[PDB]
Amino acid sequence: WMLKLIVKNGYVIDPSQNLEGEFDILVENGKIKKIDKNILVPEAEIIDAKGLIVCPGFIDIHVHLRDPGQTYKEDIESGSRCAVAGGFTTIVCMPNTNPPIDNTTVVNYILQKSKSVGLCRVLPTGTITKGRKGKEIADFYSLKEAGCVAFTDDGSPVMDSSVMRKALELASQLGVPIMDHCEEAEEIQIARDGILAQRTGGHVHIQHVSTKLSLEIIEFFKEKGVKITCEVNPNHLLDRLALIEGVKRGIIDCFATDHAPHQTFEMPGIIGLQTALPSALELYRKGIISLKKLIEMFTINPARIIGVDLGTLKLGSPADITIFDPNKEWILNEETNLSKSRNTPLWGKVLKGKVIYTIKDGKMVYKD
Ligand SMILES: [Zn+2]
Repeated sequence: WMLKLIVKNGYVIDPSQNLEGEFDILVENGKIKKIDKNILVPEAEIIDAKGLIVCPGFIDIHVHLRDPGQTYKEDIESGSRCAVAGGFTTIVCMPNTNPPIDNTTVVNYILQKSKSVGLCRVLPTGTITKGRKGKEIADFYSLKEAGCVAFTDDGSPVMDSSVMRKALELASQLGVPIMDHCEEAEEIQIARDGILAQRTGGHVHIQHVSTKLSLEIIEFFKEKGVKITCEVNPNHLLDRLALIEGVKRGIIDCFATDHAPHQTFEMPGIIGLQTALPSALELYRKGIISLKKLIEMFTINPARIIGVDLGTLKLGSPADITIFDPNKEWILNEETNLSKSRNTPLWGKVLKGKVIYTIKDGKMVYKD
């Protein structure tokens, strides 16, 4: 027990604050006390981050932890392990559990398991409808009391478009976002949500986008000031061409893995938490985005979507810090796979860029 951590000698990047440079970080009592050149204080753990990139803990707003219900595919513990090894200090879990996250009991189980694992923050989402069934609007006042940070029906989508409408109405008084899509229909669903979003004032977040029209559609509503955001999974990216384009223009707000543990295979998609970064770094290596923007899409933008004050290194914030070497080579296989599943096309490829430390509330929760 010392209360004090110094991360010396790394390149700090904090897009939230426009901060970039060779700084040291003083961490004190869970929280960030100082950023400055050349720091030394008695009574502190030093971490030599020379050569490495130091930035806010990544946040991922789209993960399937499969818990309860399908914990052979994955569960809160192995999911949290994946997460911290991939530089994530907060993951948002989706409600297509069994039983589904539609009552406080399940919320409360998920928070409890979470505190016991100890590794990263898990924030619950609630379903939009009771039992995700499609008919009745769920109890938002109480699920948000209990700790839910978004509502979604993940893998049934509200076709009944006046349900979706009530969802956005209530979402907007409670100040939480509605998430949609997963599994010309895509474009029509996105335009419906945008239209419905502007009328209601509610924030809609689009979870899958696959075509140039959809991006243009979202981009249209965004310039009209509609509160509509979207994500792309960076393991996807290797018109798939226009997705790369929309990351460029800044139309896609954040990366989110849509970590999707499967045991049989033969939409369904793929595990992702441990490979997101080397993935996203490929775009940086081919010059599609800078390092600032790539960190932006893992930190502050996702933070802003689910409205939590994370993803910064503001003096005060919780010391949620990721430290990575963008140049280190490693291979996802049995040796290094921390997921209970195995389902990603990246298995056995050489990936480039590995997280070296993950710090949450000032405690080390992962070390290489
Ligand atoms: Zn999903």
